[PDB]
Amino acid sequence: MKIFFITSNPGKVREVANFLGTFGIEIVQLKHEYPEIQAEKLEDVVDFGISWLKGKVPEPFMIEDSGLFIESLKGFPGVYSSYVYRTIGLEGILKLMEGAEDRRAYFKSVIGFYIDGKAYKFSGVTWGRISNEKRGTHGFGYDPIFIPEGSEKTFAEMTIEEKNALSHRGKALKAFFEWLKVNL
Amino acid sequence: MKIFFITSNPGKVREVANFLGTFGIEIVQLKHEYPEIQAEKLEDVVDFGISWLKGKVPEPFMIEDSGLFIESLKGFPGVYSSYVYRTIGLEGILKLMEGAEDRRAYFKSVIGFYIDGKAYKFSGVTWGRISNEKRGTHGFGYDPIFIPEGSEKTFAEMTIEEKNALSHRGKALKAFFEWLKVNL
Ligand SMILES: [Mn+2]
Ligand SMILES: [Mn+2]
Repeated sequence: MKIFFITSNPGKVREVANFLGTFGIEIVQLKHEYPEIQAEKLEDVVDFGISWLKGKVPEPFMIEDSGLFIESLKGFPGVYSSYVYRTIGLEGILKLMEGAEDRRAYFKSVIGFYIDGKAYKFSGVTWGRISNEKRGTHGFGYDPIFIPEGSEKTFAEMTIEEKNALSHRGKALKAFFEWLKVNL
Repeated sequence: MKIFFITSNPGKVREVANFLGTFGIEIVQLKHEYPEIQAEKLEDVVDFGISWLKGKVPEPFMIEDSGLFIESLKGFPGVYSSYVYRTIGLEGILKLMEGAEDRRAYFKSVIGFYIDGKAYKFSGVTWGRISNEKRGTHGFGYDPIFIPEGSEKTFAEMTIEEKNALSHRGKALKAFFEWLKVNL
């Protein structure tokens, strides 16, 4: 089936099309701007985004929101991971964490799917630590400094397949797929 | 005249009621949640906020949005100053600016006013530098580490009167007042 993915993030599109492609699902990206509200949880951003988008883009469609929540920084940058990456970047994060006892953190992803007048959400979380130096060229954003608990490579040192297997977005996708299998 | 100020920030209410009180204008705070969109300019946040609020709160009303834009950090934290203050705080800023050549930065404030079916905006900007240590107990947020160009005190070391005289919010208020005098 064909699902329109409303996003302007090339990275997210690669990981998503790739994962869902495996199961014969066609993902077509469509850059259509929508408002992402300031909120404490990604879920609120997804809900509002889908509410605003319905009727303005082709169906069925999906959108995603994700972020890196760092414990020592009280969940920061979290929901505003994108903005923070663009302004202070990885350097900005590493500097904020120089001599940080615990570099524990988690990545969260929320997928909103709209179809037949109804919206559904799927999420996945993955903990890890912030490396001390960048590493890798794959992925995007904070992938170069995030080591998912259960390995020694950063998201950036993994292939799309290797990432979707441990990543937060990988779990949201698995969850979202399970749902599709049972409803469509 | 009576103007309802939709906000949950005690600080902003004090500076605003105080300034406008001087001219015989009654400011009544009303905590009513509204969506603040993620955007590059405060003006966009104000526009969307007023659009959503009209019809849900008493008129006439105003809302404000403001932020600290630090040059060395590419305008960060800017629009998300509130969130950043709550998570990494002043310490987080100072750490990001240790050994920063230029500590130049500016505070911006945007006031949205709705009345008779129409919305109007007023803004004010004020440059300065980020001090090396906190200072003062007045004000709120980043006031303890911001020294407005043209003095040696931080916003926190000033009284409400002294702040409204140099502050970014003080200018938005003057602008907003000039407008009132000419229209009402
Ligand atoms: Mn987002
Ligand atoms: Mn705001």
